[PDB]
Amino acid sequence: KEWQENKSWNAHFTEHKSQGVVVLWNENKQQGFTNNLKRANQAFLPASTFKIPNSLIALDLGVVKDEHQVFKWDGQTRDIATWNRDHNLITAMKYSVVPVYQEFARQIGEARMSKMLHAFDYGNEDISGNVDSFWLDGGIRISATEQISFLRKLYHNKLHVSERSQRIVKQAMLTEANGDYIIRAKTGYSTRIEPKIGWWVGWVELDDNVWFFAMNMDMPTSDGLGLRQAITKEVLKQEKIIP
Amino acid sequence: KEWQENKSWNAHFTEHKSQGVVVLWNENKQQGFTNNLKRANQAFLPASTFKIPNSLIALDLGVVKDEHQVFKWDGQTRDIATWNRDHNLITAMKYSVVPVYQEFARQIGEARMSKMLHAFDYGNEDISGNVDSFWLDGGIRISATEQISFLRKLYHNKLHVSERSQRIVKQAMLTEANGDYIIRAKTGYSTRIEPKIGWWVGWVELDDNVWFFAMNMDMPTSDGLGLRQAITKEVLKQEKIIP
Ligand SMILES: *C(=O)N1C[C@H](NOS(=O)(=O)O)CC[C@H]1C(=O)NNC(=O)C1CNC1
Ligand SMILES: *C(=O)N1C[C@H](NOS(=O)(=O)O)CC[C@H]1C(=O)NNC(=O)C1CNC1
Ligand SMILES: [Cl-]
Ligand SMILES: [Co+2]
Ligand SMILES: [Co+2]
Ligand SMILES: [Co+2]
Ligand SMILES: [Co+2]
Ligand SMILES: [Co+2]
Ligand SMILES: [Co+2]
Repeated sequence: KEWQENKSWNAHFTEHKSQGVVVLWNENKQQGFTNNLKRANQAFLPASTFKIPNSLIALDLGVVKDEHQVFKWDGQTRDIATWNRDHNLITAMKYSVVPVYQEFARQIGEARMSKMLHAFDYGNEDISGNVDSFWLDGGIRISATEQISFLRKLYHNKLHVSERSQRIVKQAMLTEANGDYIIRAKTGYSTRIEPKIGWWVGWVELDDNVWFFAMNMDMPTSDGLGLRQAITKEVLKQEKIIP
Repeated sequence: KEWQENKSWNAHFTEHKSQGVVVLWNENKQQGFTNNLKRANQAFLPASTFKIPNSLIALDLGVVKDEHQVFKWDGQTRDIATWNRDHNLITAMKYSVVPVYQEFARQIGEARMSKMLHAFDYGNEDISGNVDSFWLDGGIRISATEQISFLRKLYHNKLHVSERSQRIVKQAMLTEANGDYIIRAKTGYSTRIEPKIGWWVGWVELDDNVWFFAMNMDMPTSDGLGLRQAITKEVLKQEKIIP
């Protein structure tokens, strides 16, 4: 996988006063682009972007039966209001409801977790730390370019889980759709261990191609979180991928 | 299935110089609403809304392998320019490419098609006419209320085809998605037999409920086609289903 540098995209980071990386993979051409080859390959904690593999494993093992199964709020009031209510896989992804995913992780267990992440070739494949938080403050790392490798397999149903688990997760990833494009993606925010960064990884489906993407950026406070999507879209617009 | 009448929705037809019906079903409450009870139960040719069951049958029998298989343009130039190109299941639904679905129907054949439509309880279950056009100018008829019953089964994976088939077709029905709702639906326009009518059928998925919809409206010319979605959405908005 060759990655071409296109530094012009820095204008969209510079302009919004930020630092980060966007990586793009054109599936038809089998060609990648990024504004920063080095940061493209730097490995960070995935945080809530871990919800993709975690969902896949939970489904494949039967921890999650289907996307309608309800995970009842455990009654503990937390900082984010949308977390304080019953959820299913679709809403748990949408609102990035960590407790629901920590419970999945505990049920998966560390042996099946580790074996699954080897099968997925996910990041550095290291789950050291708590079984229910390693992807937040444990030993797992993944780079932007590794997110794309992982996501390309998901897209083509090539991960070592059932096709059904893959289709369900790609349904749960649905973020936006209109008559020009479909975006399936997952955000994240790694606060718990420096450096604080925001992630957005996914792809955009066109009629006759797909463009995978993974971006991360410095995120000292929650106030810049909207820039994850906003900057990614600025780059997609520049590259004529979306209107 | 009980239906309440709500005549106030007629203002959205009237203001657009139109006549038709919108039928809504609230899944959590198991209640239906419509502006016109009679027309809600009046059965019409399904035209392009038949691509939903046709897709399901074609996938279940392996006539279509999956949503990436390419159906090469047959080289015949037709009125609608988007048809004169290669397609897959996703784009063939999106651009409502009749000739791709006529090939499906020919390969499915009369005997399996009839069995499938009985299994589906699809309208009057009658496939009289050409095997490659009966849903356009043959004997099959379905009402908007019957479209809802059928779609509810699809939603719940209860049709007598594989779960896989139903998931692929629901993916292909994807029309719009955002932070507030997802719409999965299919348009149609029945022109070969009077009365000329436009259809839009599908559902809207919310965080905690799903609202099914089926609408048809008189359509003397193609210049009114956008009203299908526009009127439906005005109903949806009036009922606070979407903002
Ligand atoms: C993901 O990275 N998460 C979960 C949630 N996701 O929102 S988003 O980034 O997908 O929009 C909030 C941010 C992040 C965290 O979970 N970070 N915080 C914590 O887990 C709390 C316990 N220490 C703070
Ligand atoms: C569906 O009902 N079709 C196919 C295409 N539909 O687009 S939409 O209604 O989903 O937006 C065009 C309209 C319709 C027809 O096929 N209509 N007519 C015919 O196929 C023949 C009679 N003139 C050609
Ligand atoms: Cl989908
Ligand atoms: Co390995
Ligand atoms: Co190892
Ligand atoms: Co190793
Ligand atoms: Co493929
Ligand atoms: Co109105
Ligand atoms: Co169900």
